Amino acid sequence: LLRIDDHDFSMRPGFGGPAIPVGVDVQVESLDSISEVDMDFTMTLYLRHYWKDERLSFPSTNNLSMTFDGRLVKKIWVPDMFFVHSKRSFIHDTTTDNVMLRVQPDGKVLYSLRVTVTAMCNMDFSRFPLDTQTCSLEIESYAYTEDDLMLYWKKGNDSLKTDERISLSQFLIQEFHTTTKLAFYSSTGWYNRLYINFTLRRHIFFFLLQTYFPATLMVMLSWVSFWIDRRAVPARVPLGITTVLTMSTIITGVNASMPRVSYIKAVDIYLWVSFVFVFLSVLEYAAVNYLTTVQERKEQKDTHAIDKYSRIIFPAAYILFNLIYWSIFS
Amino acid sequence: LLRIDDHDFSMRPGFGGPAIPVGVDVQVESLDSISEVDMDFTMTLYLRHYWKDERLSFPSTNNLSMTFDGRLVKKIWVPDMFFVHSKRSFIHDTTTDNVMLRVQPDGKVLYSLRVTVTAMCNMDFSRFPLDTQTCSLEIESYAYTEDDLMLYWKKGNDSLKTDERISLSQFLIQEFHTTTKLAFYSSTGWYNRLYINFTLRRHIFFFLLQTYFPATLMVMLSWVSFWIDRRAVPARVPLGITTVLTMSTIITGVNASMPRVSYIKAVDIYLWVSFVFVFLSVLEYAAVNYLTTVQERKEQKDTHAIDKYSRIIFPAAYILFNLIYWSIFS
Amino acid sequence: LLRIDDHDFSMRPGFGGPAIPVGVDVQVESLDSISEVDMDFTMTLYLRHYWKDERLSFPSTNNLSMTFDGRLVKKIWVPDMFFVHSKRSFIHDTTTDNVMLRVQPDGKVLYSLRVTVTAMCNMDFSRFPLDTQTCSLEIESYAYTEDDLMLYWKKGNDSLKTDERISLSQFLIQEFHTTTKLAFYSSTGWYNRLYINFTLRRHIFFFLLQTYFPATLMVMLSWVSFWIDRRAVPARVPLGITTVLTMSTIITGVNASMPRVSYIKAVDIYLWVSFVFVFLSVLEYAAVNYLTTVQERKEQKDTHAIDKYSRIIFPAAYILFNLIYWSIFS
Amino acid sequence: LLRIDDHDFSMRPGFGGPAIPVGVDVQVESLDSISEVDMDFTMTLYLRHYWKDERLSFPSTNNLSMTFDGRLVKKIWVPDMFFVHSKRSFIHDTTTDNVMLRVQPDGKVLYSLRVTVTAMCNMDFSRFPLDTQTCSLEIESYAYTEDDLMLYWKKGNDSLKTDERISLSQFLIQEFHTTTKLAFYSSTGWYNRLYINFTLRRHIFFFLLQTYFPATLMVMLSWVSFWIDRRAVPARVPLGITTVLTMSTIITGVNASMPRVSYIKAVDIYLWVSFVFVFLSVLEYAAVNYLTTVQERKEQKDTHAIDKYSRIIFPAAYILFNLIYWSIFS
Amino acid sequence: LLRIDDHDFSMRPGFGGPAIPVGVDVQVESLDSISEVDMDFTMTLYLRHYWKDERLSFPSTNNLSMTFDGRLVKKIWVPDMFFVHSKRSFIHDTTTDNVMLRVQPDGKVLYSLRVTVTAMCNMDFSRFPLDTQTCSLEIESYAYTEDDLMLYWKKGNDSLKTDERISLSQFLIQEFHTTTKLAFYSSTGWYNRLYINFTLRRHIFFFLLQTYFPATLMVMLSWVSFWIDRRAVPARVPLGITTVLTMSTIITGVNASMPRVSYIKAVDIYLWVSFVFVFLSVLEYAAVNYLTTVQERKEQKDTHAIDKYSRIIFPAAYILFNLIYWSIFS
Ligand SMILES: *[C@@H]1O[C@H](CO)[C@@H](O)[C@H](O)[C@H]1NC(C)=O
Ligand SMILES: *[C@@H]1O[C@H](CO)[C@@H](O)[C@H](O)[C@H]1NC(C)=O
Ligand SMILES: *[C@@H]1O[C@H](CO)[C@@H](O)[C@H](O)[C@H]1NC(C)=O
Ligand SMILES: *[C@@H]1O[C@H](CO)[C@@H](O)[C@H](O)[C@H]1NC(C)=O
Ligand SMILES: *[C@@H]1O[C@H](CO)[C@@H](O)[C@H](O)[C@H]1NC(C)=O
Ligand SMILES: CCCCCCCC
Ligand SMILES: CCCCCCCC
Ligand SMILES: CCCCCCCC
Ligand SMILES: CCCCCCCC
Ligand SMILES: CCCCCCCC
Ligand SMILES: NCc1cc(=O)[nH]o1
Ligand SMILES: NCc1cc(=O)[nH]o1
Ligand SMILES: NCc1cc(=O)[nH]o1
Ligand SMILES: NCc1cc(=O)[nH]o1
Ligand SMILES: NCc1cc(=O)[nH]o1
Ligand SMILES: CCCCCC
Ligand SMILES: CCCCCC
Ligand SMILES: CCCCCC
Ligand SMILES: CCCCCC
Ligand SMILES: CCCCCC
Repeated sequence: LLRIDDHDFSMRPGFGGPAIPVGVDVQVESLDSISEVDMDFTMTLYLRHYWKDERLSFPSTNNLSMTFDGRLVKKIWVPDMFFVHSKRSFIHDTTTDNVMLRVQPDGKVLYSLRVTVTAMCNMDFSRFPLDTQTCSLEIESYAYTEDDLMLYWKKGNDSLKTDERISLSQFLIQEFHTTTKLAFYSSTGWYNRLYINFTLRRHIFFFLLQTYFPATLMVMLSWVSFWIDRRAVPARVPLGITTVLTMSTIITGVNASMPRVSYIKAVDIYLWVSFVFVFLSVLEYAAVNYLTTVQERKEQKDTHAIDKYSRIIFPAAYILFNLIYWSIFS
Repeated sequence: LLRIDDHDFSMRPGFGGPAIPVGVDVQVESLDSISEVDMDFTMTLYLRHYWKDERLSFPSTNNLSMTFDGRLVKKIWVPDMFFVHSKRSFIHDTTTDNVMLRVQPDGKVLYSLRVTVTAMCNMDFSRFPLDTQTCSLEIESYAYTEDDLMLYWKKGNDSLKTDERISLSQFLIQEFHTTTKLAFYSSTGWYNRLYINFTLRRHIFFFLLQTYFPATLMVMLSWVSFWIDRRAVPARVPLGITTVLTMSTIITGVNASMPRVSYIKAVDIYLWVSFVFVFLSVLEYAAVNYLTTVQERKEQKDTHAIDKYSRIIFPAAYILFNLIYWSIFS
Repeated sequence: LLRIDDHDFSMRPGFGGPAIPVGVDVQVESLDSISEVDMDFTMTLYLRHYWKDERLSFPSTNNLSMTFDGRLVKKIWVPDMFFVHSKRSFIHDTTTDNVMLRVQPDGKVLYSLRVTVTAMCNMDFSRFPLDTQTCSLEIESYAYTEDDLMLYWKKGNDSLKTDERISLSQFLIQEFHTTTKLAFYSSTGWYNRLYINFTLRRHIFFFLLQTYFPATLMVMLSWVSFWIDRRAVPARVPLGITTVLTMSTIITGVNASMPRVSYIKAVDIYLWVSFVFVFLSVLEYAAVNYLTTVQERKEQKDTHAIDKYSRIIFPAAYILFNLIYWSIFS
Repeated sequence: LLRIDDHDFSMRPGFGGPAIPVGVDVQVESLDSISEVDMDFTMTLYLRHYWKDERLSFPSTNNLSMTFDGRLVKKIWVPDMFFVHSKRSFIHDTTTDNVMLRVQPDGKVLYSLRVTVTAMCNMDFSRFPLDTQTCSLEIESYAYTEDDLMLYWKKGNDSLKTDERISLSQFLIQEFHTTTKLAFYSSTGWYNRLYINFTLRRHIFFFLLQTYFPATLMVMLSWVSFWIDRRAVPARVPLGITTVLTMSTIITGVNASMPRVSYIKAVDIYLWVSFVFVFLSVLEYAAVNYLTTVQERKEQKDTHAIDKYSRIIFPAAYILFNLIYWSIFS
Repeated sequence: LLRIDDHDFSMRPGFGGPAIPVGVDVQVESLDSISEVDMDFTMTLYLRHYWKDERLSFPSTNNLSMTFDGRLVKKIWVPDMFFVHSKRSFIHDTTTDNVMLRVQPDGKVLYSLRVTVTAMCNMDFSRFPLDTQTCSLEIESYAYTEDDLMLYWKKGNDSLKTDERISLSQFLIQEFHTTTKLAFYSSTGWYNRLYINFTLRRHIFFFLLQTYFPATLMVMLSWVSFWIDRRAVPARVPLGITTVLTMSTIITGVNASMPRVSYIKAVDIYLWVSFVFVFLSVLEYAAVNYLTTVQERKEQKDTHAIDKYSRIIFPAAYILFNLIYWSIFS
């Protein structure tokens, strides 16, 4: 039917003349996974192209598009859009190459693909786990410049669609929108680009329950030593060192759960402040015991004031620190 | 034999006319693995197709189907069914492409494949480990719409078969059934879909033995401190902090075994309630010791009632909590 | 030399007539690895085929087989045997496709391959680590039924060979033998199958040394508390709780080493019985202390009998449990 | 247009004559990851080639370069540069082979590629985590020697470009520069090589906070035992052993975080010196207790001098060690 | 130039006659990694072949070898050497197939490849970590027997070269040499083989520092209990159980670092002997306390001799065990 053998398809339509417009339509299917260590995300989507080529015109009276088996792609001219800043990608081939080709009698062509793309996304972990991340996906032509191929969205803001089943266990996805920008390369010239933007928000309940509660509980447990009688040395001494050991074990367990190795985080600040409080509580009893021993030795030849002042100083200081910490990071 | 070279197979049979019916028969072989972190399952199955094409008719007197070496698939028209919402898939090729082709003299064609499909499945972990999960697999044509290709099960409910060796170590599989639905796409039209549904149930003995028994044992061990004489401070004090440390180690060990990071679970509720009970038991002795010291100091210038009331309050409260917890989640 | 271009190889020899016998010879090279979580094993083997085809006859006077470069496989008819219940497989291609083809002047053909096959194998872990496992590998034709292709071993029991270097670090391999069975499919008919069977036995020294010795040592250490004077409360109390903590740490460490998550095992029974013994030993001293305190309070207004009876009850009970456990599982 | 079918492209231009100059231009896109265990890095870059071939000349009046669909690469002569000391590499093929081809009327050809390369890099971990690492990437022709192909940078130092988004979470990248060297092979001759060099610096805050602070805190906690009265044996004895246990747990936790298994590191020196200090502190109290017991036994038939001297010796020794350690490694 | 189309290359040179000699030259580039669990190593090397074929002769006056683009390999006869006992292998294809072809006017042909080979190697872990391992790589023809193809090293011992950058972080590589052997197969005949041998030695400092030092330190710490006064029961009792717990934690940490699961090792012997010593030290104090209590009870109605004898017995026994252990394993 088509006069494929009568023309050479190694050259774009309108070779040597003005640029050929190409439209893009995208439908996002699902998001597979997000890796924070490698800073990338995986997305599966449908890609569509629109253009006109008079060399594919065939005589017909129905004036309706006809579907071909997709094996003609290797013989006709096809746009070569590629994903920028991508690490790995492939096209599904079960049970065959997922390629759709529709040609109208007047020469309008529709081309579709189903691809999986992995792209990088820089993340900021300063406000972890309260941080908010933004990522984007870029589409650009490889060989043809702006003077030979024009790339634009088919229907503007209506060219992007999202499946209702898109969801993530640890993140909340919202605010899908599209924008365009012009890029420049030193050795080749100017190219057009297409962007797909979205915003990710992290759930806070799990991190709070797993991290902040044990530290506060351990601090309150360490606060108990201020009320036991100072004469019970074999009871006062082991409590502080056991609290230190338990805090060390908690810190060791928390670190192995989530690897970041980037910079300081608010969770580390909280944990180290709690550790410093525990250390000061441990030193306080040693100071009290030394003073009591010196006083008894001097007397030889009532509750101590240090404990009474500590019982007021420590809780107020911890409350002030909590208020400052939850006001700085909101 | 077949007049392959005398016809063009780039167009479907009955091109430009009514839709061509296609039948589907599926036999499930085995299930490989199920991942809860990525929410997907792997399945190996046999796929079969039925259709009629007069272009493949050959003269014969036996009126019986004949088998070909499968190399004719690349030359004749073949349906292009694909699996929806799939992450990765492939066709086995050992020692060759597992493709079967049978053509009857009147033009009836049988086509078979052996594929492995990985598909996503959303899971709810609110009732873990008592939760029950349901998953499904979807089959749909890619290029041809409803007006060009009709997809239906060959024998209705009898078109699905399961191997007797299908089993899972951690899950129980039951209730295989099939259903059909019609789907719509904005930019292409309507398509038919086929569904394969099954239900998964989780075994409870392992989780119970590994999680609930140690917590109850630790709570009962912490309950021992209510009977030791209050004068044995170097014996009463270390017991509570050691119980707290042991509970913390148990919680740390349990968390690393199964990662979910989705939302609150009943196991977390049980563990944190046990931790709160241990913390209250620790604080009770400190309160008793402070009251006893104050009483002795006042007297200077019998079993305490707090222990007697605690010996009754704590076990009854824990029994009530256990009854409520096992009645809410059944 | 061969008249390949003068014949059509899309049809089997003797098309439309009786079945064509095919012989199979197998030589096992090595076993790569065995996974208990996924229940599969990896094997590398040589596969050979024997059949006769008069279309490949060439005139010769030496009456000896000649070797070809293997590129003729894509042009001539080749059997399409596939491995049943396999997960993944491939053919080595370094530095080229490992294919051997030998054709005798009278038309006898030899075909060889070198493949790696991963196949599933159900395992029973009830008697772990004393369990014994059996696995098998299946070979079957895909497209041709029994009425078109007959599959049998070339020399019966002598058709299987094993390399002398086959060994496993954790398993003992023995009793290689072959057997045949006939299989049926509802939608296609009957097919022949070939089986390769072997038996695996697990080494016991490592598991014994790593698991059973620490539990017995901890039980014997907990038994020490029965001889210390009851008046040393700050020495008797911490010992039991420290033993409980050590046993909990040991149980946590053992579980992370080997994941099964299938059902109860004998190791779990042993560990939980040891834990129950430790718990009872802990409760015994609390009961003794309460009774002694009550007796002293009554007296105010010699070794206790409980310890004397426990010193006899506990070791005898543990010995009886050990005898029962090692008699049930042999 | 091009007279591809009129010439044989199995031979290089100017076959049998002088060498054909080839220019190279490289633009680095991003760095994916760096592995210290396997000592390799991953890089994604654009590769460009420049050469002249009169066989591709076509008549034109615009005197401007024209772009082809890239399918002509398989038919024309193309340089075969390969990356030396590479482990794995591939060319992206989504949605098609990322190949650009531009031919001017006079025969000048531009060829571009987009590849991902993994290359080895030896690292020195003696000064970890203060170490500084240097890596390089090598490009060399495979088949053609120096007498047949000349390789050089197109514009010298200006032939290398770097993207502004290149960054690493754990490393700082700086000082990109290029250099050339001549290599020799015994069995083939001489070849030219191209180098891309960069320097990596490691961030120190995370390692300091995670490693050095706990050790100093534990040493200072162990220093507390010098001030408690010597008569409190049940308080002095457990403190040292608990400090030893906590230090052992810290060392165990630190080792599992970062695997090197190469040689001694400064962190190990610091940790073992701290452990030795803790061990000496433990032994000091035992010596003091033995001397006090002997003195009391002799007397039967004031603060001890050992503690007074230790209170001065230990902090000064630790400060001296810290100064020496931070002066040796700067 | 070459008369490729005038000859059939499906048959080896000298078909039906004497064997055709083939030379092999190998240059090792680097070793990637060594896995002890799977018992295999990865190697990257250059492979070269030498043979003569009069069918490739071309008229020339320079009498010098000419280089071709490597695309002629698919059309001419090429040897099919394969690696025996290999698990996986591939040929690098960036930016193209790394194949070199040189043909002299008289018909001498040079063929080169760049491959990565993974091969198994049985290891003995009885003397770990003092063990020494030896591995080898095997090269053999697949289809052609000895009567059709002769395989030998081109220059004997000088046919093997090693890069100066070959190194391993955990192993020392030395003594590269080559040898040949003749192999036999029951169903095909005799074949020649080529071997590449090397020896690996393990570094001892890391294992010593990480394993043997903590055990000796813990034993010496447990030895402290022999000097404290027997009347300090709340100080003597916790020390032994805490030492046992610390030793158990150390053993748990060491095991998770290196998995072998093969047989008993010397490190396990050392650790279990240390554990037995600690257990005996724990039991000694219990025996002493029981004897002292019985003596006091008898008296009612000086240092004990057991401690005095233990202070001599234990260190001498440990020194004797150390001498025996370091003399048996040298
Ligand atoms: C389309 O969306 C873009 C980005 O979301 C926005 O800037 C623009 O105003 C929108 N256009 C209309 C017509 O609403
Ligand atoms: C077939 O099965 C479906 C779903 O299981 C059910 O709704 C339907 O009633 C069944 N049909 C018959 C005829 O039993
Ligand atoms: C061959 O082996 C099978 C299975 O091992 C056995 O049943 C059969 O008796 C053997 N045949 C002979 C002839 O020994
Ligand atoms: C170019 O850079 C190299 C290496 O960085 C340097 O040696 C050389 O001097 C530079 N050349 C010029 C002209 O600056
Ligand atoms: C070559 O090396 C082999 C093995 O290393 C050795 O046996 C042989 O003697 C050597 N030959 C010569 C001539 O040195
Ligand atoms: C159940 C979550 C508790 C979080 C407490 C946070 C205290 C700062
Ligand atoms: C052997 C399983 C014991 C489960 C106990 C559960 C108590 C709530
Ligand atoms: C060295 C192995 C000891 C195993 C002891 C088993 C006791 C039941
Ligand atoms: C917050 C980092 C503290 C580092 C202390 C280092 C002491 C040598
Ligand atoms: C720094 C290594 C110490 C090794 C001590 C070994 C004692 C047997
Ligand atoms: N992104 C387009 C392009 C062309 C090129 O040579 N490098 O990048
Ligand atoms: N699922 C069918 C289809 C066609 C298309 O363009 N997108 O999806
Ligand atoms: N195992 C043979 C076969 C054929 C088929 O259609 N399904 O299985
Ligand atoms: N690196 C070039 C080359 C050629 C060869 O045979 N070995 O290396
Ligand atoms: N290693 C050569 C060979 C040939 C065969 O059939 N099996 O092995
Ligand atoms: C940079 C914050 C460090 C806090 C140490 C207590
Ligand atoms: C949301 C449940 C929290 C329980 C804390 C004790
Ligand atoms: C089913 C066995 C449980 C044992 C608990 C002590
Ligand atoms: C080689 C340094 C060892 C240090 C041991 C304290
Ligand atoms: C086989 C050696 C065992 C050692 C147990 C102490």
